[PDB]
Amino acid sequence: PEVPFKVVAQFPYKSDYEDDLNFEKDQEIIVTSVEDAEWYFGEYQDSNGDVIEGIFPKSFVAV
Repeated sequence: PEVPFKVVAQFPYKSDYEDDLNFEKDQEIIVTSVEDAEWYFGEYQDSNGDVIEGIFPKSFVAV
């Protein structure tokens, strides 16, 4: 799927890491890059309106 594209959190990703983008279930993200075969890089507008970005596994979302 040509970058960028849209994905939906199948499951909640949560971690202690800064580079990581964490999200809840159902969260619509925009993938602006494929890091490696297991990881994406995208973003979304959180509750408070701030953009938050970072990496997160492909298996946690569906295109």
